[PDB]
Amino acid sequence: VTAITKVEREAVLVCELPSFDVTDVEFDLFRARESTDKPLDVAAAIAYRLLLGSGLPQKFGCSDEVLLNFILQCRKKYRNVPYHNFYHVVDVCQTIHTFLYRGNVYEKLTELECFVLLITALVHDLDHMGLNNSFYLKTESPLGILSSASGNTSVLEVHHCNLAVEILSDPESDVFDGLEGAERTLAFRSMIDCVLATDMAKHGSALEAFLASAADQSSDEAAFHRMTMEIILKAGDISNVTKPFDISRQWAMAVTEEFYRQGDMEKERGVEVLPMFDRSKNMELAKGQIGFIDFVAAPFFQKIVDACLQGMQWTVDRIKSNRAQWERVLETR
Ligand SMILES: COc1ccc(C2=NN(C3CCCCCC3)C(=O)C2(C)C)cc1OCCCCOc1ccc(-c2nnn[nH]2)cc1
Ligand SMILES: [Mg+2]
Ligand SMILES: [Zn+2]
Repeated sequence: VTAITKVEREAVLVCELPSFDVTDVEFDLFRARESTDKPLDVAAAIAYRLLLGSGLPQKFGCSDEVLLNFILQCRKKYRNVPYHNFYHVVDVCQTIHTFLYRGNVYEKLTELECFVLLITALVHDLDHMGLNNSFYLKTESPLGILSSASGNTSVLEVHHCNLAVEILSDPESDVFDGLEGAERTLAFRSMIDCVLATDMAKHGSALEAFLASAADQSSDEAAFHRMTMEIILKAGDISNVTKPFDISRQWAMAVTEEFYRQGDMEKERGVEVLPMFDRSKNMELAKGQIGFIDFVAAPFFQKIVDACLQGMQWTVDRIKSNRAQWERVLETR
């Protein structure tokens, strides 16, 4: 429940981000982290600039100070893990900004829905420990038992939602405190629906529902809006392969190390270790990126672009050039 101090706020406000354009599709968060000995302050400043530059917080009665308090309460609940840390959720926030404003998806949503999506990026992985839903269920960890007894197998996504509600229950960090009645309800419900939809076990069914709503000129409007928000948070979450090859590769190194640490702990517990979680298989980075592109990311981006989101064509183009580059790594090995 512990309030953000003036000194914590000042450490973010001093960062000027010289030579960076946080609105650009080629923005490099790894270069921003290396540019300073306070990468946590720079990351918080990127999020702050993105939210104020949208012009949205101003319109919904969220002060500069409440916005920065929210950003810093989110930052305190991320852990020192290789991939699911504060840098991932700031990356997802920046990426969604590009999808809304460079890919023109803002045209499909209200200003409130655009504001909720940028805020939801920063809560969507709160208190991730670098272990996936499967780890908690296979090991019968206490959180796994609660999820099973409770009837919801989205172990981590329900936990993230719980900590988001906690942050927003204090007016000093409630970016939605300017709303009342149906607008306040829509902000909380849409945020929660979006976080729950990031569970990759629901990937196929969430994509098929969005594609069927987009094809139907008589789809319920409220339902189309909600599904568009869910698909944009999902797109940000699997956007690593849509970036400049070097940025893409650094993300792939970070996620591989997190997977390998999970596999190490599964060996110690004596439970099943999948091949891509096992250090001993020594599986090549190139073959793993090509597989992720072919079976997950290329069909996802191509289908949503063709169905509805024409302005995001650059994502399909960049996945194509990244696949070709991984093929040159194999051809020359
Ligand atoms: C920068 O890179 C990556 C970024 C994110 C991921 C993820 N991955 N996951 C998945 C975990 C388990 C796999 C299932 C999906 C979800 C996440 O939750 C997340 C964390 C989204 C992964 C990144 O690197 C990828 C490494 C090899 C993956 O390789 C493959 C191959 C083949 C098929 C495949 N074949 N047939 N059907 N699927 C899938 C994946
Ligand atoms: Mg997640
Ligand atoms: Zn995520």
